[PDB]
Amino acid sequence: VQRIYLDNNATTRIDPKVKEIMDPFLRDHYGNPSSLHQFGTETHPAIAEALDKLYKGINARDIDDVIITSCATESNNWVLKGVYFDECLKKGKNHIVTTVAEHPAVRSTCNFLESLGVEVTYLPINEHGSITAEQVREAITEKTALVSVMWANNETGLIFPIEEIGAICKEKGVLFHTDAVQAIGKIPVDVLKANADFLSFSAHKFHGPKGIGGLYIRSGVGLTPLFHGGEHMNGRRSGTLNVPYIVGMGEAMKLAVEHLDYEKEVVGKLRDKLEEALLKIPDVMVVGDRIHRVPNTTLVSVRGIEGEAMLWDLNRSNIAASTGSAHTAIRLSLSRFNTEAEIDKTIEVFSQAAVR
Amino acid sequence: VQRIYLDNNATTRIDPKVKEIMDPFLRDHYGNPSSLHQFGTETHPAIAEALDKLYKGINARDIDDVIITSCATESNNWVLKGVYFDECLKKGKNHIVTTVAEHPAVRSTCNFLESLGVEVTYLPINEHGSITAEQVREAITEKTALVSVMWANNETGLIFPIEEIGAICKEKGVLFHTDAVQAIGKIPVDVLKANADFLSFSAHKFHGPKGIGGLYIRSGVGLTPLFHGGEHMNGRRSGTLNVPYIVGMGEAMKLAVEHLDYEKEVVGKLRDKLEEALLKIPDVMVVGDRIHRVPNTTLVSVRGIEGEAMLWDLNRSNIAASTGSAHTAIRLSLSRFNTEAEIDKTIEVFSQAAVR
Ligand SMILES: Cc1ncc(COP(=O)(O)O)c(/C=N/[C@H](C(=O)O)C(C)(C)S)c1O
Ligand SMILES: Cc1ncc(COP(=O)(O)O)c(/C=N/[C@H](C(=O)O)C(C)(C)S)c1O
Ligand SMILES: [Cl-]
Ligand SMILES: [Cl-]
Repeated sequence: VQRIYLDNNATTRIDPKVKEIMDPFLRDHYGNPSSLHQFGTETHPAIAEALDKLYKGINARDIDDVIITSCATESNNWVLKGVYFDECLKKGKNHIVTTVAEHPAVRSTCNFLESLGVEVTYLPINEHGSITAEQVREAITEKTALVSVMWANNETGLIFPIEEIGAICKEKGVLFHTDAVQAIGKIPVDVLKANADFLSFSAHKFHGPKGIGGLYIRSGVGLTPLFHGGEHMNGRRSGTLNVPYIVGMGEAMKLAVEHLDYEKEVVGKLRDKLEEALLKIPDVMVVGDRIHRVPNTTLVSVRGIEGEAMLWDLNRSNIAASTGSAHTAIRLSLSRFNTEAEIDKTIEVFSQAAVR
Repeated sequence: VQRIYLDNNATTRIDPKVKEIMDPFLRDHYGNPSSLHQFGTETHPAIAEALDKLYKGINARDIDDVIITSCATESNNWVLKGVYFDECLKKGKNHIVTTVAEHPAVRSTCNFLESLGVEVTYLPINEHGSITAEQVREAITEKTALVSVMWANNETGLIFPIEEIGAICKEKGVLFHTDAVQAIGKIPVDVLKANADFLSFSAHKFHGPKGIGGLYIRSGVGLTPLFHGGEHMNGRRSGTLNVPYIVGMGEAMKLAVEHLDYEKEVVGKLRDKLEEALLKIPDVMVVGDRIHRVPNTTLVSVRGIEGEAMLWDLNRSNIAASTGSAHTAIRLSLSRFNTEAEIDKTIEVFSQAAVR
């Protein structure tokens, strides 16, 4: 069998250099970074270079934290539950603004915050398929604790106006969090440009293992731990370090940014080649704006064919894709690993499956 | 160089069968278990057998959860913060009882719960080096939400009276949590015998990777998520599955129990061989009871030599050990991998370092 992988917004294959760089921490360099003996101290240099690559990747500065969590889900839960006690209960600012595009755990966590009496404004998504920065302006009551807006949407591919929201946030003096999880590797990420207080990512969406992610925290800005115990990550997230994954995510991050041009030049081009052809066949439209999108994603609907049905069929010809809602549409999410071969084939296999 | 590893209460070497069983999930079986296509569905059987081994290892029953977390630290934070909203705020039972032996994150989390007005009784540790079940009895105000007692202590090796506390808890109708993290692999664990509502473990203390652990939850008993998003682990802990680690921890668990006799027969014997000799040289006593201890741990003090100083020196001769308080003492924590060779050598190297 020869399968075609087109589900990268949902997870990605660990890069071989990533797989390789981790291996020695699964073999012989197994000690606890916290221990003082040689087995501990050995791990130090490689953790440090890993972390370096992480800050380097998002343009964090030496005085900021990028804390290693066990996934973006953890990161996001930690921001929202954190600013709840720090700013909603204690500073009394009982409002958080966010969007409806936000992945479940963000929405879901907010939901639970309402259950404890938080006022949460869930910004509606427009016909262009986006949010506009001006919308965010409109919703910041000065008793607002936090704005949270995803950097790009995992369905549409659609990049939101993050740098602008950073401004609005700076100006209005409110805390800014962006879930960047579908931006890393797809387009450049600059926390500095973003006036982000808080930024989230998950390793597995840029060719690292599943089971690790990060939260960037701006220097000075504070966030009551979601994992108390305070023994690791300057006390901000206790619990023993996942050395292998950290070292991996480091490399993953590094490589992800190095391929940033290739993502735009080649992967985006492969996305347009796929999207062109598909769009040509009868009553098949792309959901949302086609202009401000991460390079690798396209979300198509075929009038009359349920998306769940299209996916089932595609699976049978060994092509892996997912569903985004619009009823439901097909989510085709490329990586640096797809070639034109696989694209051509996909267009063939799509079309034939369509008419049936 | 030929190094001797004696720090297993602080982390352990990933077993080669563990390392091996994971490898294909880092190579080619990389899909998201949640996806519906083949890349997702492939992972299913191996996750299932992994989970099987986990329940099998702690004697959980089909109707209980064993939820995959990203470490015991996560597990413990989740129990304590969970029962806080479920039983302290909502059912109004504003008391949690626990011990002073409990690892940091447990104590530390409780600490934060006091900051929100929880009444927490931190049971003192006796001269025998333990807790007595009767102590727990004494402290259960009927407005008590939870008792939390570690199964064995990570310093002394000392097993606490867990089955008895299970009784006391059942009788008094209060919620029971045991942090078992230093029991798995060292002695048999039975959640059933323990009338445990909640049980914690971390993979890396029994030859799995760091970065994964579990929380056992009894059927019916509920626990507001610490990771909202509700997409995974019957909604109880959202966030994408760390397939490799799960599959690994599975094997790790399996093997850990299979070696349970060998732990008692051989590793305990190696511990006594080491402990005997060390104890013989001038003014060196073992901290706490020597009788109800996990087989692999010994915690010695040498009057007049600081422990931190002994460790430094030992490190130089490529022997890795840690410190437990008593001022401070030496924590020597064996695994199934140590041989008599390494033990004899340790006694030599210890003694010589002592006189200096
Ligand atoms: C923007 C964004 N943020 C966080 C996540 C979750 O990553 P993780 O589950 O590994 O912590 C995701 C994962 N998204 C999956 C998807 O694209 O299908 C999910 C929405 C099912 S979690 C995401 O898209
Ligand atoms: C009983 C017990 N429970 C949980 C932990 C923490 O495991 P983890 O950091 O991997 O989540 C530990 C880890 N103990 C380390 C030790 O033995 O030195 C620690 C106390 C530094 S965290 C533990 O002993
Ligand atoms: Cl919290
Ligand atoms: Cl919570």
